[PDB]
Order: sequence, then structure tokens, then C-alpha cells
Amino acid sequence: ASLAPGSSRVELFKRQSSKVPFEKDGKVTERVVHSFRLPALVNVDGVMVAIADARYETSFDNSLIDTVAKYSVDDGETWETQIAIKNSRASSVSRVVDPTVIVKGNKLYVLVGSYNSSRSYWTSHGDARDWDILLAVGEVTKSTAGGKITASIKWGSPVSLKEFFPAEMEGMHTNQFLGGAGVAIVASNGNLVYPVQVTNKKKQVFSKIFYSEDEGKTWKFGKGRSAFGCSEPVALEWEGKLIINTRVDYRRRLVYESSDMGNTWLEAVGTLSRVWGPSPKSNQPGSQSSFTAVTIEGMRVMLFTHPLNFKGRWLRDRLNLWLTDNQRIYNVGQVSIGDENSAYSSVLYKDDKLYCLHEINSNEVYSLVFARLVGELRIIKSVLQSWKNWDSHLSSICTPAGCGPAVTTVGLVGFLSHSATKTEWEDAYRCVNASTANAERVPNGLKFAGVGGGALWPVSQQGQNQRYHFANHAFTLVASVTIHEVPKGASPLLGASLDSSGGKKLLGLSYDKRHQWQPIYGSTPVTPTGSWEMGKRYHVVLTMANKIGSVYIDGEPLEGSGQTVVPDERTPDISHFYVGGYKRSGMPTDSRVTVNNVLLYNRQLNAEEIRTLFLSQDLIGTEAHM
Ligand SMILES: *[C@]1(C(=O)O)O[C@@H]([C@H](O)[C@H](O)CNC(=O)c2ccccc2)[C@H](NC(C)=O)[C@@H](O)[C@H]1F
Ligand SMILES: [Cl-]
Repeated sequence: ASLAPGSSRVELFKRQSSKVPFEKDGKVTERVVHSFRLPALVNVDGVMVAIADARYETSFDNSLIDTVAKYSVDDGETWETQIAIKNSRASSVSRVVDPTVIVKGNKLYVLVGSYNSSRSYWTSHGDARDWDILLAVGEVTKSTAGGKITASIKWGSPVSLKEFFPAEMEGMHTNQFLGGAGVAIVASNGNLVYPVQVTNKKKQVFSKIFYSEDEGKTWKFGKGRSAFGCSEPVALEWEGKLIINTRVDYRRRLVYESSDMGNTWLEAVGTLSRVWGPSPKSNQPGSQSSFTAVTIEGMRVMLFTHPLNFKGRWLRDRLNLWLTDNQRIYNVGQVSIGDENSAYSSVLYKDDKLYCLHEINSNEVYSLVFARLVGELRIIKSVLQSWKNWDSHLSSICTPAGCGPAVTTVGLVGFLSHSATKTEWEDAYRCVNASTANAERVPNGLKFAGVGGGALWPVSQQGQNQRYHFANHAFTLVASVTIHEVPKGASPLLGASLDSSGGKKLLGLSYDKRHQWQPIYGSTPVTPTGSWEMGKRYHVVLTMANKIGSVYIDGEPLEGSGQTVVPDERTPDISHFYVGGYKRSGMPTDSRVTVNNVLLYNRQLNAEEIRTLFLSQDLIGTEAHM
């Protein structure tokens, strides 16, 4: 893929070409840089600022590095270059590393680890003999040169914050810590907040919250932490909580939420945790990620980037952009070009303009290109228009009492309704479509029939990035159904499957030749219950929360519903939801049924919300508006 139409870029920090003002021995010389890495792009009072690593001689992490900075007043049309922080010059490999930036006022708060002579990766160090943690502040000043506007950043001498690092943390002895790289934040209470990666004497890595209530003079660590294995954390604030997105090498990315500045950390199992995989099989090294909360056209949202890493190891090709409102998760597309190597990145939203500063690597020689995400922001605005519209549409429906409670759109992730192509049932939220077989389009839905007939809404089948991972912890699946033929035995209607066939179910609804419902609770022996008549329309709700599954028909629980569907302590790994058959020609069954308006929620709905959905089933369809 490549940049969306209308978008373009330029190699801003050009490898082995761009020069910087390297200072040594009171002298200063324009020195060429082999590699530029660790991109951090921010907006300071109108000034666009780009911070990064200046790796003078090699791209090897443990070499000579200073923190470079280029700034613009014309939004990337022209840039001034400087060195924001120079390393100790103690050896040929002295360096200030992984700059992490926070903008507050006309101030740049830059946190970097500092090493003097070690040629070993920081996480392999057994002690802090070679380490320090420094904070440098750059103050921005705008003015006018030849009639036109100009600016200048004055950089302060870095200050050691090592005095704020406790020798002990709950059950361990501290070693070193660094910022999470990229861009950090100012909390809504004013606090400077840096998600930091810390090591202990057992050489384990884990993330913590390192914050300041006094503009940067003193610092504290939240009492809590992530699990071990969580590095380069990146955080944002969302609805009064910090959402900390972590890199986990060779594993799916863990995401945590903290309401108390890091004293307690809860994994975001019902929203973003384990959604993003570091590679197709999530068995390769991860990456630093841009993760920010922006307000586009009135709507608060989060932007996330990470490479797909098809190539493997650290190559990390295909830098992708994601959009989420903490409910739906949309893949905006690929920001890097073709299959170039593009790991670390930084996305900025400034004056309704979207930009990205990210790495491009060829033979371990890095450059930072500066891209104008024009087509991308177009797509983003459009998708948000779609979410706002469908939410407004559903919320404005006057439900049967003059009106009863409004249809709930809180936690509504996907909706399969009128729109369907020959092979796909389309998500009105435009994030995840369902694949189909033997389906005939009908108002607000599809009519199925035949061995192999049905629809498949992927969960673990989505692949590397699993937007419906939350379903393994809780969900509500809703649908209107009509059975056209009494089955020979027991046929599937709606369900959450644990395997690819649909034979190993988590929670499901089947119907049998004796006109009874067959709710399936995990691998528990089935017991038919209730009755139905052929050709009659029914309303079905499947919910799961607290390892318990329930099945409702026409708004009411079936007898004996509410059983444990998650047997032990291992978390489910739902493969997909099946609707109107298994969509597997390999399953014998034949479901002749019509299913309309399938809704997917990331929580268990309550009795009233279930009641309103039932009464309102003929009002929610997308049909009239396409
Ligand atoms: C990124 C990167 O992946 O490109 O990595 C971090 C850091 O090195 C990484 O989180 C940890 N490294 C390893 O686990 C490892 C390194 C080498 C060989 C095997 C394992 C860099 N930051 C630091 C402080 O090293 C960052 O600059 C960048 F290289
Ligand atoms: Cl320890």
C-alpha cells in the first residue's frame, strides 16, 4: 500500500546526508549523521517540533548519540536544525537515548537515559554503573524576522532525576529506567506524565507511571506496574484515566488503564488490550508506537500506529495507522510506502492537519521521513461521520412506550444490517465485515440455506489485529430471526465459536426438529427448551460476562439460562461468531433462516436495554438510509 491520495512525504532527517551542529570541546562543527531514529513530532504553541536520535557513526543503539531537533513555522515547508541535548562525551559511545517528549506551554520537557561507555543494550546491564536519567527543557519563542514570523528554542542544561528513583519497588530491587520514547502527556490536572520502562536486578522489564505535580522539579512513581515483559509504554488520557499501551516483544500488546496516576493498573481486556499483534503470528519483536488522543470534528478519539512486520525480526515493515473511539477500532491504512522497513513513528494532528514522522530503514541506515496524511485524515473524518450518524440515528429512535428508553449505543461495536455485497455482510461501523455463503439479501439482513450456508464475523480470525478480542471477556450479540424449515435434527442459528469449525462453542443458539430451542453453554450437554413456530419472527440475545452465558428469546431468558461457559481459569479464544449457519460446507447441518440487524456490544446489556432492543427491532435497520 502507500499514503492515501492527496498525501505525500519527504526525507526530513536524511541518513548520511543531513548535518547537525555537533559540539565538542567548546567547539561546534556541522557534522553529518549516519542515522536518525526515535521520532517525536509535537506542536508547541504553533511551532512544529521534531525530536529524534542523532546517531553519528552507526545505527547501533550503543554508540555516539545526541538528541537532534528541527522546527518549523510553515508546517514543514522549512526547518531549523539544532542539538537539544548533547551526551557526556565521556567515551566514543557516550549517548543520550530514547528521548520522550511532553509539551506544556511553550515548553518541551525531554527525558532521555544517559550512558557513558557501555556497548551493551541497557536491559542486559546488571547494575546502573553506566546509567543516568536526565530531563532537559527547551523553551519556545516566536517572533518576526524579515516581516515574516520566526521562532527559536533555547535548550536548558539537562538535570539528573536519579534522586527520584527508589532503590526498591514492591518485591524488587531497581536497576535503571528510561522514558517510553515518542510523545508523553500533561494530565488534565496539570501533571507531567511519563510512562517509563524500568528494569530490576533480575533484569526484568516492566512499565510504570513517572509523574510531576510541580512543573518538573520533583517526580514520583505510581505505586503500581504492568506485568513483566512490557516495554516502551506510550500513554494517553481518556475519560479521566490513563490508557497505557505497551510493547511486548514476541507477544500481543498489553494495554492498561489507571485512574489514580499509576497506583493501580487494570488490563483493558474489554477494549484495547491484546488487540494489536507485533507480527502476523505475534511471535516477533514489537515496536515503539504513537498513541494520542485528539478531538476531530467535536469527537474525541485515539490514533495508534505500529508496523505489521511481515518480514519478521526487527525489519518491521508496513507502518499502519489505527483509529478508535475506545469501542470500534478502524484500520485507516498503511502510512509507510510499499514494503519498506518502517518501525518507530510519531503522528501529529495540528490545525486540522495530520502529519507523521517515521523511520525508513535500508541495511540498518535510518532516516525519518515527514508525511502529510491528507487522504488519511479524509478517511478518518468520514468514518467518524459514520459512527456519529449511526449513533445519532439509533439514539433518536422513539422506542415503543410517548417513547420508552432510547436504544443504547454505549458499547455498540458492530452492526450487520441492510448493506451486503455478494460475499460480505457489511459492518455499518465500517470496521469488520462478515463473510457469507448461500445468502440472499433481504431488507436489513440476509436469508440463508444449504449445507455450508451462513455468515462468519471473525474474532480470532481477524488475524494479527483482533478488534473483537474484548468478546473473550464480555459481549452481547443481538439478532432478529425467522426459521423457514423445521430441521432434520438440530441446526445452528447464532453463536460464538471457540474453533474454526463452529463445533467447539462458547455460547450458542440452535433449534431442533421438535420445535424447541437448543441453547448451548460451552461443552455442557444440551437440553432443548421452549418452543417456536416455523415462519415466525423472533428476537435473540446472547450475553456473556463473568464466565456466564445467557440466551433470551423475545426479550426473556430461556429456562435454565445463565450457565458457566468458561470452565477453568484460561481465557477464551473465540474464533468467530456464526450467524444463520456455520458457513462451513463441512458441517452437515442446513439452516434455512433469515437473520436481520445483528448487533455486537462489548459488555453484557442489562434487562432494560435488552427489553428496548426487542420492542424496537423493527425500527433500527439501516435500510432506509442505505
Ligand atoms: C528500539 C527498536 O526496537 O528498534 O529498541 C529499543 C530497545 O533496544 C528495545 O526495547 C530492547 N532491545 C532488546 O530487547 C534487544 C536489543 C538488541 C538485541 C536483542 C534484543 C531501543 N532503545 C534502547 C534504549 O536501546 C530503541 O532505540 C530502538 F532501537
Ligand atoms: Cl530484583
